[PDB]
Amino acid sequence: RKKLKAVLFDMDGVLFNSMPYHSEAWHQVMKTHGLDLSREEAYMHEGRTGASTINIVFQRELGKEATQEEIESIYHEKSILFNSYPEAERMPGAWELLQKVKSEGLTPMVVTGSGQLSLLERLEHNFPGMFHKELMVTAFDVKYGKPNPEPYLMALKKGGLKADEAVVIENAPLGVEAGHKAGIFTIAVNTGPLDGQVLLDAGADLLFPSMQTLCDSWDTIML
Amino acid sequence: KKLKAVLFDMDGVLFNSMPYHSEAWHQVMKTHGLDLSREEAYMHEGRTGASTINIVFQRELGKEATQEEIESIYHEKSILFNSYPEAERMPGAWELLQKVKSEGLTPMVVTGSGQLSLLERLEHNFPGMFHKELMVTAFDVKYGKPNPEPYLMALKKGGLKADEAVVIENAPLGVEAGHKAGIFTIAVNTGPLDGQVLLDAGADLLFPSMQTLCDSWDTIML
Amino acid sequence: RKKLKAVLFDMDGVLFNSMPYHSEAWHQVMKTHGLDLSREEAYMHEGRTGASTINIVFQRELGKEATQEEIESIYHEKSILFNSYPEAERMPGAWELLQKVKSEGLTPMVVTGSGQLSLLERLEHNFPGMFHKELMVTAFDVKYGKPNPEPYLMALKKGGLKADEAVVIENAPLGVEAGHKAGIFTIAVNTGPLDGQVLLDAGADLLFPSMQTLCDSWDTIML
Amino acid sequence: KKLKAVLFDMDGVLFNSMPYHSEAWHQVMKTHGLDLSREEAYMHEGRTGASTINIVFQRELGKEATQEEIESIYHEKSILFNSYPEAERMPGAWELLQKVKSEGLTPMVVTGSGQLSLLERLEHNFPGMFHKELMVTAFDVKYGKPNPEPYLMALKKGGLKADEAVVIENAPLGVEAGHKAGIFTIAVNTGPLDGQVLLDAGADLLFPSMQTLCDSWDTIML
Ligand SMILES: [Ca+2]
Ligand SMILES: [Ca+2]
Ligand SMILES: [Ca+2]
Ligand SMILES: [Ca+2]
Ligand SMILES: [Ca+2]
Ligand SMILES: [Ca+2]
Ligand SMILES: [Ca+2]
Ligand SMILES: [Ca+2]
Ligand SMILES: [Ca+2]
Ligand SMILES: [Ca+2]
Ligand SMILES: [Ca+2]
Ligand SMILES: [Ca+2]
Ligand SMILES: [Ca+2]
Ligand SMILES: [Ca+2]
Ligand SMILES: [Mg+2]
Ligand SMILES: [Mg+2]
Repeated sequence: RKKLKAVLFDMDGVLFNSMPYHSEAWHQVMKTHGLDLSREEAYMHEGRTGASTINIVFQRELGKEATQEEIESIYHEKSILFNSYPEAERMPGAWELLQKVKSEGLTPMVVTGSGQLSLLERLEHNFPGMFHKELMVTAFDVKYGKPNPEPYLMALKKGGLKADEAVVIENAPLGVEAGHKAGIFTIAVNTGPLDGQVLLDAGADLLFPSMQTLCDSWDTIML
Repeated sequence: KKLKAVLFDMDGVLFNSMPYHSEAWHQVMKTHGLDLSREEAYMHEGRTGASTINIVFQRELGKEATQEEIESIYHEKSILFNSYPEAERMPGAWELLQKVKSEGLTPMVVTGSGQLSLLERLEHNFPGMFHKELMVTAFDVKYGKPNPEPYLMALKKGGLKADEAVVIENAPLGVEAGHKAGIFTIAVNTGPLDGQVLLDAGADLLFPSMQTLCDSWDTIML
Repeated sequence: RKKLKAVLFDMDGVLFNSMPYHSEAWHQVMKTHGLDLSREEAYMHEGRTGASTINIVFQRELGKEATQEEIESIYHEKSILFNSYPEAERMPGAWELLQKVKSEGLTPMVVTGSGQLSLLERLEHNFPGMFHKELMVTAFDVKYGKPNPEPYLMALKKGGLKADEAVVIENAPLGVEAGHKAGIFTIAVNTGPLDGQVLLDAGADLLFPSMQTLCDSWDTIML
Repeated sequence: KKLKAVLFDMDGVLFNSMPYHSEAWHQVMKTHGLDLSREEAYMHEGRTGASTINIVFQRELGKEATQEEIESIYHEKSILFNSYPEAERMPGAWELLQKVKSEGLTPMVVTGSGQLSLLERLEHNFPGMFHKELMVTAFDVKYGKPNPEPYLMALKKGGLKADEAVVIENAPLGVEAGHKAGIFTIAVNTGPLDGQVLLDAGADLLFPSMQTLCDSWDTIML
């Protein structure tokens, strides 16, 4: 596009291959509490904040919301379990795509409702020189999280951008929904186990099978 | 069955009010230079007025509406809605309520509506059916559909567990709220959307109208 | 409707509760031949003639069509297995609905590509006085079968009817597709294990959960 | 990989001919008092001319077209199609073919088209790529897409099993034919339909264009 200034990347399943760990950790911590959240459902709910994920389960199974102390207790258990796995590595193609974006004079940004500190603290070491602190959105900015467009709208505000000056790179239907409802052109990369139809149904303007094929295709789609 | 209660949505289930709500949202947004189509208003059916306004601002302006903007637009919408000849009952709603009540079940209303003209007409339209203590309205909720909050609140007011209730809904966000509350949810497709959207939202059954639901009730509850 | 003259009923899963048997028999006969057709896939393919069902499997698994002698051999094995089960009983609500249709001066018809003779020979005993021989479509009329609209168009021709003078009652997505592509108002009854969305996606104008609820609702929908 | 061959559809994959086919079908049907929209012509992409004509007759007239009707309508459609400036290559098709050939794979064409002007331009557009003995056209088939017949015939002509080939298709009925042949099928969404329809038909991968497929080929074949 001719108007493009910024590329807004989600983190889990776009920059880091972290979803096998998040899905396993959510499934196991819920099971420890006698609550049912399958690994597949964890993928379906990918994009929600920790508080929202916990509340989905509490609301359907226990008929109430979690209290804040329950949210914090369960999230801390989930985070400990996530961190017990060998640390998540970069999605293949992410670094190469970021280099391309930057070389073209575009501003990369990260937009996530993650509170998984061990990942956030590794962004610079994994993608050196790509991201600016003042141009990032994390759990420490967000009140609602995806699928609310709030995090992407916050990224636009931080960047001094209009929606038509950005592209979102997302991999999960709730994350695509947030980008789309922010009015931003959204590219889905199907890096999980779900059908690509769910990404398109959520509003993705393009769909690719992987970050590496997006990288391979980037110059063509931006022409 | 351990069925004890039937939780009815109001707009498009008890009253034929959606042609009016969709028109009024479309028109008031148009007055403010914002594009909200009648079809889109149906897609948003279920949300509170404040949430509806915010979502349009988020997409079209890249920001949340201010509290002032929400109050002003909603005030205009309510005036316009009430300028139409008052909404009539959905055919079949009263017959179904008599059936439910005759079977010893407790009718409840669950809505994020704060439309006083409709809420204060419930008793006159469905005499003896509903009680303020057994209703959830805009005045009870923080989030509203599609959050299961209002249905969970109704369960609590009724002293119910989710497996003791059935929800009757007509809109995808409403079906989603009932389903995410863990409650068996029957969709009645009383609007212009494809029924697939109601099933996709988690409806356990789909009927084309309140009258066919009424006709079919004793069979499905066997 | 004010134009309605005829109601065109499918047989399997609408008049007879025969689909648990057809699906099991197809699955088992294919397994005997070292071919994969799941019970769920048998439901997905409900509506196809025997030759078509066999060819779906041969084409995807063996890279060719079945010969006619193979089709007849395998179909006869399937029919023997189907007939080894206690004979299929009426769908609850079918007889009551047919009585209603007839009392309203509508002409009931049967439209099926089934060659399962044991069911066809039982139609009169199960629904006495409802159907006319000259106003039926079976495997012995059809060249292609559902999802081709051919069988429903043949029913219209036999009945001296225009598409707008009939209603189809179907329960399977390929059968709904045939009715819809014949230009006929089609009511789906979800009497199997599939999602109702598949019936609606195929073109059904109404969807009910069972023959008994259709029966309960018939006078309302025809007003 | 035991990959040996790449089976290309023609219209909307090798040539940008679908704006012309859809317009010509729409117009010729209109001349005969039959409603076939341009969008519907895209939905039917893949079918042989005879099948396309029959389906419209079945829905609108309640009968099959006669052989005479099929021959007359098809004759008119072919004349109209060829009255447009001849269709150009899909960007990326030639580069992809060079890549495929360089990797030792056998290109094939699989189509129910009998459009001689396009079939007889294959060699001039893609020199050295294709051979008549390794093609399937309208002149080979009894049924055509979405029956897997044409893909199965291509496998046979190439001495292939289904696990030794990849199909490149752009239309839902074409994807369906490849998938029902048991062949890995890549959809390229080069028309106006939603990509969900291509995935619903059984595509294993979806790309937005022939050029992005070309760009991505070496990565997906790793
Ligand atoms: Ca993600
Ligand atoms: Ca949503
Ligand atoms: Ca999967
Ligand atoms: Ca789309
Ligand atoms: Ca409603
Ligand atoms: Ca509609
Ligand atoms: Ca369902
Ligand atoms: Ca059937
Ligand atoms: Ca079809
Ligand atoms: Ca099921
Ligand atoms: Ca429909
Ligand atoms: Ca094509
Ligand atoms: Ca389109
Ligand atoms: Ca798939
Ligand atoms: Mg949702
Ligand atoms: Mg098909």
